[PDB]
Amino acid sequence: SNVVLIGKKPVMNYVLAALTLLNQGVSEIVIKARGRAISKAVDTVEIVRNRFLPDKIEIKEIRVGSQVVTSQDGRQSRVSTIEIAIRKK
Amino acid sequence: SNVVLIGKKPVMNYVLAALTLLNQGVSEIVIKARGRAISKAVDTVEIVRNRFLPDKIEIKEIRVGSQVVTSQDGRQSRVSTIEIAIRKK
Repeated sequence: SNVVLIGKKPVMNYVLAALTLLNQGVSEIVIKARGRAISKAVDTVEIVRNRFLPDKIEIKEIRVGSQVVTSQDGRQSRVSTIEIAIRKK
Repeated sequence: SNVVLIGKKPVMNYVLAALTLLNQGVSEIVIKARGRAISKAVDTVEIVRNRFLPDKIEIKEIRVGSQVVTSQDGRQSRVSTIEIAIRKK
């Protein structure tokens, strides 16, 4: 996989899921999120690179975008998305 | 000024400020946010380019980081940071 999808749980869950992949071979992982979760996704990246693997992880690419969404009543809208690819320095 | 700082006000506020600079002449503007605002920052950029300024705006750069916050009781904590640079293509 190599992808950590940010959801509703507390940050820790995701930084751990992230560290697990890294500290398990995979040298590049991607943190993905949408809507308000975008902040946690960034938090996750920072916590990982700063509090657990200082100077051992770099950000390869960040990508933001928009995803179309359809509600129960059929109306459309968009939610922002983010994709942060990080790897072992 | 060229910088649009995301605060607690509704998105449209910042989108308007951003579109102003762009329509007002400025070639490249920078949207900044910290913590929970990060989402809104990405939202502001997406709403500004897609929708409003069709195929004319490009994301030149996205920077992510952390900043310390001593605040009260000097316990100190860290907050996530995001910076998005966009310009007319």
